[PDB]
Amino acid sequence: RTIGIIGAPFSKGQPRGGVEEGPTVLRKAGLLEKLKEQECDVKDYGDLPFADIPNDSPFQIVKNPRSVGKASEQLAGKVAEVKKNGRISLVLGGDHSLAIGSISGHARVHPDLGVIWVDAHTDINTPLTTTSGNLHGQPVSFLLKELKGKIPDVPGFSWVTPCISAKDIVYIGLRDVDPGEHYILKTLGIKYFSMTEVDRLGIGKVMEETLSYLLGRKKRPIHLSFDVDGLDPSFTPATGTPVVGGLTYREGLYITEEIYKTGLLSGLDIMEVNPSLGKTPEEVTRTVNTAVAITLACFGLAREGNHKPIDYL
Amino acid sequence: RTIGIIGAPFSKGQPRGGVEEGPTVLRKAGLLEKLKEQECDVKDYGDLPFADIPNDSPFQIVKNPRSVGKASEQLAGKVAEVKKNGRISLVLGGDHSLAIGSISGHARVHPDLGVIWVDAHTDINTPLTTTSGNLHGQPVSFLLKELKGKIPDVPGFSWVTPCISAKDIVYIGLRDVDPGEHYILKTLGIKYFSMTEVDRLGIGKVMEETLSYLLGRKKRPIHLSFDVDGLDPSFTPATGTPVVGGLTYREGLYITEEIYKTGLLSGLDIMEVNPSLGKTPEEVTRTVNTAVAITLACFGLAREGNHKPIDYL
Amino acid sequence: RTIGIIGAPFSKGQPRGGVEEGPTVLRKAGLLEKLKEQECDVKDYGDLPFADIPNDSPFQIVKNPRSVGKASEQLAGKVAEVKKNGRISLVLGGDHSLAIGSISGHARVHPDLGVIWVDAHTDINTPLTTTSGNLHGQPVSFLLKELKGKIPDVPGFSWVTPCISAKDIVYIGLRDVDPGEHYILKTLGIKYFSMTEVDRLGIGKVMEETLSYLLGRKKRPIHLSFDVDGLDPSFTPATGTPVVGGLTYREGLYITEEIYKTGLLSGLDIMEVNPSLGKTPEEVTRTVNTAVAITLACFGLAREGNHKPIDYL
Ligand SMILES: [Mn+2]
Ligand SMILES: [Mn+2]
Ligand SMILES: [Mn+2]
Ligand SMILES: [Mn+2]
Ligand SMILES: [Mn+2]
Ligand SMILES: [Mn+2]
Repeated sequence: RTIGIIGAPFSKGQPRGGVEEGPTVLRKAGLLEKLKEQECDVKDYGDLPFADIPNDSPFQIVKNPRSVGKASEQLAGKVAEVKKNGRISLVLGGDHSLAIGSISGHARVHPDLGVIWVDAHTDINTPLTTTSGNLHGQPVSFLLKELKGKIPDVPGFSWVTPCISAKDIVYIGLRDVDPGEHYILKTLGIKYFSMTEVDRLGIGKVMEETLSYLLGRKKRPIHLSFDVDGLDPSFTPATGTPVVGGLTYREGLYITEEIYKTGLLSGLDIMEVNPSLGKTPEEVTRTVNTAVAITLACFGLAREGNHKPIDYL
Repeated sequence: RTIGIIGAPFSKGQPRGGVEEGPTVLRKAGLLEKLKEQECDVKDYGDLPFADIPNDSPFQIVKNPRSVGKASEQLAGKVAEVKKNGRISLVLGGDHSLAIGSISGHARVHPDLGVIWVDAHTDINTPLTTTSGNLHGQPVSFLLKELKGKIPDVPGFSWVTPCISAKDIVYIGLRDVDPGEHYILKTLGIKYFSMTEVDRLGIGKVMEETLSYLLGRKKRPIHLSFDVDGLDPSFTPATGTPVVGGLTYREGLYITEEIYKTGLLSGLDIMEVNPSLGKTPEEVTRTVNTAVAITLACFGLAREGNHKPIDYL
Repeated sequence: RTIGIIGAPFSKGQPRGGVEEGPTVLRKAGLLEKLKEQECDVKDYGDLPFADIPNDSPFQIVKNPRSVGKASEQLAGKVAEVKKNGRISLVLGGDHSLAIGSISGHARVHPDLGVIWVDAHTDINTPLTTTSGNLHGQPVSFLLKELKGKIPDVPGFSWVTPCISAKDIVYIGLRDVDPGEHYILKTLGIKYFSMTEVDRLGIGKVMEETLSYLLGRKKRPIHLSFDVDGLDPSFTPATGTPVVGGLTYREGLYITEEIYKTGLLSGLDIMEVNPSLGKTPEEVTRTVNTAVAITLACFGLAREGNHKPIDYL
């Protein structure tokens, strides 16, 4: 498992601004140093310098469309080059809008990618169904093919090309879904495991089916888009859209340890960590701490232990 | 799902007095407004004016027997009229003693009702087995038929008529059961899932069996008597008899979402919420918040999402 | 279930010193009084007077080897006499080093004993693999037979005789295992259920397999070595080596209730409770409280209730 770290300090996908410090604070926790403490080749591509777009009025309801649209365009080319250097792209960003650029760039080199989206939300609103206008809640809407012809021409997204069908993706962790989003869900037949299915089936079976549904037919590259608000806020409090009744720390770790085990992880997003939203210095370290553990799990660290191919006795 | 809200500000089923404010504080959280935000017809029958009975000395050990007995008599007729108006009675009360009046009134119109009792306690003490004398811990004892001839003549309960057998009921959440209560349990063969069975089987299977045991033979109206102390106190702290090792928020939501799905919910009690018992303004809002979510789940709100029968695209 | 309480106020198995107060503070919680409130014969053998060994320099990296070694030798003879008086030895100690003396003494009278080790760690480091030198993280290494000839001659342990194979033991709760320890695990084929297997299988199945793997062939005496850091620190915070992502309070209770039910419990250790490590008086009572509940579960207290062989009606 060879990683390719990409800093994406972007926040215009939503209101609150501290999420652009994510790349920074995660790096201080020692992520790159801990990844190396393992069995991976870590190559830091730094923090993408996101240019400022002054003139960016809302498109109807959409907010900062040219800023978000250009930030993904920028990140898409980055994830593409990294995948071209044969590396698991790691997008440490701000808000989830960037997911558009990640899934896009990742797919350019791997059209047969599968997407597991751990989130408390489906983030599948269209520019025409969103009531918030916040784009970090619409990324999935720009990526799905069935939804082609439903997504209007929004300034800053003409470079977009829906790279995934409604079947190449599974949601895990849902607990705050809008009416229109739920309609798309059922209507497009998108496979998902909300907190209800997790409660009923157990995180064990949940992951069995998820990986079975994406890798059943054949094996394919996998993209994990992890929104920290997927886990219960008692675990990741410093995030913009917390919702109670979330995935436990343990469950969070189980999902990724299982993903790692497929040996099919290709792309990973760790999003929505916003330090300035912590009510205490501890809630910050706690949110960051859990973000880093989730990541290490993605690249090898196992709870039962780890050991090199040598004789320890 | 058509509801019939009934305010039952009663506290004499136990010592602590703030539980009579339950109806009030739940209403401020916006319950009636949120129920309407859904797919239900909400008709508020207000807060039952519970008359004061000055002369009500204890019956041996039983405390405030004429006060509790009359409060249930009063509520029974209320739940009966509502069920007669074809509505799911919602009893927002104080202590669990009132359950006597709810199960009674509910049954008058539906003798074939099934009872699911989510509680950390069995509340099945008799006036002769209770060591506390608190009636909010004896309600089940007055309702069971097998226990006919075991329950002495207590002032204020001559109007009582045991409306349910030991089989028409299932306990979920048990973790603090008295010796005598456990004897009745095993002796009368009452079906239950304590925190041990929940741990072993999973809340998924637990609900599968519970609904299977009550609806196996045939379908019948269902009465959910929900004591908030059923959930772990980290979720509903403002309550009189907290016991650690309880049902999670998630599990609490799973139970009701499943109950709603039967389309057989007929009666619902949300009990033991006592604001004055919160050690902080937050523990109050947290207990109320969770009480309201539990209720909405009972009438439709699903974690995977909700949407009207229309085309959202 | 007849118990034999043994106080083991020892802390030299690790750095922090407040763990030797464990015996004391657990006794104040009323353990002996609560055990009696049940169906057991409680005989207190008091707090072993652990003699002070001034001259005890480290052995290479091993720390306080003669102090730890002599404390186990002392406790081994104690657990042996108690088992000889036909009683379930209860070792309320400090650090986990003492486990060496408990498993040893216990086995002297029962060579066919089975060991269930609830811990966040495997505590199977050798004096040659440990990087901390702390012996409370090496106890298992002195007890296993396969590891005979791998454990150097350490001052204070010449009295040791490996009493268990790699198969007579099951680990439950693992989440912080060293490289060398993981090598021994896989290499010696030790059966274990880390937090990953618990997440995947459920504590129900976990206990099914554990007891099945130790009692499959035939029934045998069982030794439960319970390290409080096995449970999530939100449950047992006052302990020296906390690790997040642990066993819940509920799971902690399920493990022991199931163990009790085998009727095969013979030896029990309740370790690593360190009051002085609590950041608040509440974290102390919370850690102690949970330690006592875990113990009562081991001797009978059930969450569904308990009752004598009499007619309560
Ligand atoms: Mn998101
Ligand atoms: Mn989210
Ligand atoms: Mn109750
Ligand atoms: Mn209760
Ligand atoms: Mn240990
Ligand atoms: Mn440990």
